[PDB]
Amino acid sequence: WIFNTEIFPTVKEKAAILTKMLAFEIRGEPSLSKLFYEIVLKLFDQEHFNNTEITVRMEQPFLVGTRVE
Repeated sequence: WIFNTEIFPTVKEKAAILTKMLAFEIRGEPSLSKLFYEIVLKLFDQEHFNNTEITVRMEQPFLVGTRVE
């Protein structure tokens, strides 16, 4: 949905729960970042154009997502 289209309701709140997704890593839910990665991978993939999926929220968990198992 956040990579769907341009109707655009719920933009920062989609970024907001994305911050909440990382703390499942200390729970051992491996896909939680891995889907968050593969979405952010697909955020990085196929676009390479815009700072959508707001690049503030796109930059910083990309860091800790590199420092993972």
